[PDB]
Amino acid sequence: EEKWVVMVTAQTPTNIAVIKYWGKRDEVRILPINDSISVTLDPDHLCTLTTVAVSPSFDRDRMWLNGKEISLSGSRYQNCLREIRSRADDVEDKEKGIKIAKKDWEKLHLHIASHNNFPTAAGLASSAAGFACLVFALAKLMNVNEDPSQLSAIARQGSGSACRSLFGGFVKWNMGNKEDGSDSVAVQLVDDKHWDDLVIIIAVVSSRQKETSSTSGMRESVETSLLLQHRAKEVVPVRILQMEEAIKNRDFTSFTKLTCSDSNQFHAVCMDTSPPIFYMNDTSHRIISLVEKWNRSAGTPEIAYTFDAGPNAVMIARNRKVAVELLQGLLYCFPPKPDTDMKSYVLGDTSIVKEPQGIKDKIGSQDQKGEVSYFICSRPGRGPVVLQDQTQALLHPQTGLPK
Amino acid sequence: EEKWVVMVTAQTPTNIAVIKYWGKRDEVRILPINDSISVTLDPDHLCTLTTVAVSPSFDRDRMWLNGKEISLSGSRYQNCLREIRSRADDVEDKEKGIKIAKKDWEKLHLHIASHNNFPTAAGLASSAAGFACLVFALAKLMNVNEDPSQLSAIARQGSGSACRSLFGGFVKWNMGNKEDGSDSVAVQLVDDKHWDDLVIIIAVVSSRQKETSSTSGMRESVETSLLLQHRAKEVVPVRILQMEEAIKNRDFTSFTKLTCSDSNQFHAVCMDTSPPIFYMNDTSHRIISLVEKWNRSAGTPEIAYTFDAGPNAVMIARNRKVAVELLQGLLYCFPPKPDTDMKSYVLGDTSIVKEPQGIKDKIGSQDQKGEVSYFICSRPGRGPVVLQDQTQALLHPQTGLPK
Ligand SMILES: C[C@@](O)(CCOP(=O)(O)OP(=O)(O)O)CC(=O)O
Ligand SMILES: C[C@@](O)(CCOP(=O)(O)OP(=O)(O)O)CC(=O)O
Repeated sequence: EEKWVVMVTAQTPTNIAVIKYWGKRDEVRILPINDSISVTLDPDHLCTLTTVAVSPSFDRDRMWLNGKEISLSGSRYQNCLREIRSRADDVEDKEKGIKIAKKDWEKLHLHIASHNNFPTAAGLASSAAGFACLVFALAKLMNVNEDPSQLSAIARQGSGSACRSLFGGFVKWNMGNKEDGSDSVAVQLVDDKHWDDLVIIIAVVSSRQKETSSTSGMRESVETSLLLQHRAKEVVPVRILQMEEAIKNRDFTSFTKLTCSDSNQFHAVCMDTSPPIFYMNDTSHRIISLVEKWNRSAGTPEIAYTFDAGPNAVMIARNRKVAVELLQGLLYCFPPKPDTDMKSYVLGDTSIVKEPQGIKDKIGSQDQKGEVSYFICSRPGRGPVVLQDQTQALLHPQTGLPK
Repeated sequence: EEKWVVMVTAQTPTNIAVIKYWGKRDEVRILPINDSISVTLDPDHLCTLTTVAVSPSFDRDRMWLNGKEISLSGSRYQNCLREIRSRADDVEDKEKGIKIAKKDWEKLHLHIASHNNFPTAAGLASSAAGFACLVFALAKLMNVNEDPSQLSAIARQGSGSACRSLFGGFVKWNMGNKEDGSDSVAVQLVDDKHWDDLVIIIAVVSSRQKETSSTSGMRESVETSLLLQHRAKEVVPVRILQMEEAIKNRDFTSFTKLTCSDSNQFHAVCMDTSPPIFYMNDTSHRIISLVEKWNRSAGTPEIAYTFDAGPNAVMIARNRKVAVELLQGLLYCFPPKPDTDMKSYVLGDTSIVKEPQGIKDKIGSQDQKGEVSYFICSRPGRGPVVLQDQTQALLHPQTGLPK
């Protein structure tokens, strides 16, 4: 048998919902009970990088995540692979003498290696950027003839939030109304330049509490929370329309009202679940109080917050001057562990990190030390991209096994 | 002018809602948006003791709470005084030569002194037992001809939860539907003997966070929480009927499902408020996790929890053997501050306090020290009573001023 190896490497950003996805109506096709809207983040310290490879000499589909092999046996990987394979087409690399016929893909096995630049015990959705990257890279590999919105639908079957990482900027996942899920897809609302002033600051919060997974948790809520249905039918459709308008016109005050309140309502549904799900901790509450105080002592709002399925705070600053104030604010309230290199305790961006009483005004009181593990600054970012520089591939170009 | 002094002293227990009151439809008459149901606790370490006095020589209405004079100027005191005075009748103490004509009450001023046996910075509703006691004692003083249910309605105007402390046992506050509030009253569901097996354990949790008041908080929720209306119209009416049946038939499993879930849903509405209200802290969550684990590792439920407008946990044990296990459980997970007299760290009851691996089974892991300030054990209790023993009066029988 032949031993050529075709591979593709892609880099895919993560995203952060400002109007939240919580609860499915279909556990197999992954269709949600409401729309959601998110912001794609800049790749640095947040993206997932993935290399996919096909060879007639691979005996098995196999996958590696951050160095360790893992199972593709599960339904989420099995459904993406199946859907993308079924759309594979003729490929031909003439320089290398390789012709793959459409039918060949029914038997060619795949090797996938993937790397998450978010620290793994830090707590950010690895799944979102990850299934989006897999789908996007495989779609290049197999010459699938489909736009990002249709590819959205495949990524969605690996993880619901993954479908929103196929575009940059601000992205809407439409819940769709067809049974087959074909219209449950993401679409870009605006690109990453429309609102380039926003700066994002993630507080990765210390906690050893292991968090109920988003998939199980939201299933539990659909099954036991008597408030979720009312959220889904009567609250979120309206919030979707207001958030669209707020993004269109960069109304940061409307954007702040919506983001904070939809995050809080999502955590309210989690508390109304039986047994209750507690994703925020006392540090989380302390960050919200800081943000709400800071905004009251500045009249018009300067900072929004949102929280996913954990205590990590995501803060969104109206612009860079706010970001610089806030970052000194946050360092006062969340001083580090003793002997801590500030190069390690505040990742991202560079210019803002390199940069005071009038701030003590807006925050008030200092906290105990080390409630925060570290901060990450970022920005709205573009969508996924292919990497042509093979130095960045994670599979060996000849063995098809992890470097 | 004359200088006789007529006084009455009464002792009134506090109560604990298992189906929660949260939100008014009338801020003046204090009418709620849903029914509520509570359990009256045994008086020890929980009651409020009040002495009321009238004399022609008092120039002013005045009141003392735990030693300190306070203002009666506010609407809550002004509305109770006004309502009870308007129902005053002819009084006559023949031994002392005192005749009070109905009309005299329009001019006689009152002295009130009151004492809360809950520590004041501990965090229990002083208001509930307090306005109930005031109304109950004044109703005796002024010879009002009204049953506890009608007196309920007056206490309600001092504090909504106060109306439920006019009966022992399990008590329902009916939301009523008349504009004048006359049918918004409490009624006893069963007395304190019907379910005498229940043991109650209150964890008074350490926290310096000052809590948003119940009155302001629930106003904020009515104004900003989009889930509250659905709770009030569609969740609670059904829970009221199930909780009635569960109390009637001492179904502790149904009672546990309802109590935990209605407490959690109340805190969910608080989180859905803008700005959010956080009454539970990380200690609170740790107690819920202990209770949920303990119940799973015992099959049928043995312990219910509920939380009011603060982090204090109220636990309700199916019976005394459970209570004794749990209390050793709680001491393992919440060890005291160093050098702490266990006579001070666990109040109440006596027999159960005086009373182990097989329990390590049900709780798991130990916590840091001093997360709990102290525990209080109690039981379902009777309603308010008059004290005839003048040694217990808080006003001096001749000056009408605080001892
Ligand atoms: C709380 C959220 O982050 C939900 C994340 O859900 P997942 O995308 O992880 O769930 P599955 O579809 O089961 O894979 C809010 C959001 O991203 O919208
Ligand atoms: C959370 C609760 O304890 C509400 C207490 O409310 P208050 O009775 O204190 O409020 P006001 O009527 O304004 O005086 C739940 C309950 O007791 O039902």
